[PDB]
Amino acid sequence: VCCSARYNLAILAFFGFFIVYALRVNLSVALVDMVDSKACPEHSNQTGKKYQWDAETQGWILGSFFYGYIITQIPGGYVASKIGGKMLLGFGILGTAVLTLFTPIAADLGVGPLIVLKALEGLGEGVTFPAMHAMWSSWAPPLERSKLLSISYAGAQLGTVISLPLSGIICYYMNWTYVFYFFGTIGIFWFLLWIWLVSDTPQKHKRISHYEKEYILSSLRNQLSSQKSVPWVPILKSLPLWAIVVAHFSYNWTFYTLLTLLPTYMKEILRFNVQENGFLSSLPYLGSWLCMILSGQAADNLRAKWNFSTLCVRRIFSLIGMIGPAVFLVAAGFIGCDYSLAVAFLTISTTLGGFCSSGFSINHLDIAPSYAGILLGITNTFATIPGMVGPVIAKSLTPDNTVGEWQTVFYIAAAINVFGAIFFTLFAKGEVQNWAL
Repeated sequence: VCCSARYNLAILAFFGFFIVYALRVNLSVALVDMVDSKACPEHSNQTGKKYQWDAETQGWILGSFFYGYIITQIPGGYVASKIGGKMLLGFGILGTAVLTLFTPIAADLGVGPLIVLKALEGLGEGVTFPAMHAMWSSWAPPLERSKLLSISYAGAQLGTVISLPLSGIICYYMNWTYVFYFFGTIGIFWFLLWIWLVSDTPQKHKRISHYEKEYILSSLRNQLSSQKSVPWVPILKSLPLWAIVVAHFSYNWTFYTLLTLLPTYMKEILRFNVQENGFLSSLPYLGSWLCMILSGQAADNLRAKWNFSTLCVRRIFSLIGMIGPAVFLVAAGFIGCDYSLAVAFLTISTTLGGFCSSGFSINHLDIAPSYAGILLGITNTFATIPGMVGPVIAKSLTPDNTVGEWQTVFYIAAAINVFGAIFFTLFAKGEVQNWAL
């Protein structure tokens, strides 16, 4: 029932991730109005002051977020597994939402303060995904993980879906600064709700029913660890974890391509101006969100009714969500000058990538539930490298900017995706490892 305690936590986490991603992606679409301004046959007021920022300054402003996001992944996961994930997640999203309120001031102070503000946002926000895994490690029954971790993380996709047009509408009807204030006060209200309505374990919940707490505890009974000391050497030497690391790296490289280079491909080759309606940039994330939810529910229905193994379901959904994007990404390079088919292939790739919300993205809990925060921190410290090294690759592989070099970039993305999917399918596991007991 949606009124349950675990599902209420899942809904509140959905909204938390929604708000944090809406805060993250609102700068790229509000930066256009705060700065001071041949393959296809060229298909194709405001208040406040404008800053003179070239492309390099905007790139360093936008990309400096991940340089803090990559630092507090493993420390955040460790602290979350030690003390609990509620306060870590709440205060991370609160730091993101309260630093946003100061962005109109940090901008006017200079590029230095803006880069520092984005790095502080990254530092505070890097701890939210490991904290959410370390929270579900005590809340999600083993046969309910694909549902809850899909409803929880589906906030990011709807977060972008809502942030891209709504922030533009706010910046059109009003000043550009009113984006940050609006999303910041919304994040503050969500933090006020999160502190009140959630607890980091079912035992520490003050409203949970007795039968539900007993159900959750007896389901997670035979999977929790009794070491109380993190086995770093078995974790690092475990091949089923490096399988998730390789898969997650490959998937984040492929989606960095699909969601940063492909809209740039349609601008520099198809001349499409990807939005062209405002909502065409949100449709891919919308399909991705819907597919995330539906694939989580389908994976859990499989594991519960049809008696599929956990490993078999992880393999199936990872193979789908990592070969679909690659296959539809290779074909997107052959599209010539058809902008509509390019947007269709982008949407089909981003939609089929929602299946991975029940693939490797949950396998951190299936192989080591009591240490899922540290495992997700480890797999996210590697997976945020494609988001920051990728730009160098795209800028060094397209000096002439022809269709051939873009096809080469798409081939590299697809090869990395296929290698990641095959490596995961080969070396992944779905049962709690012996070092996690």
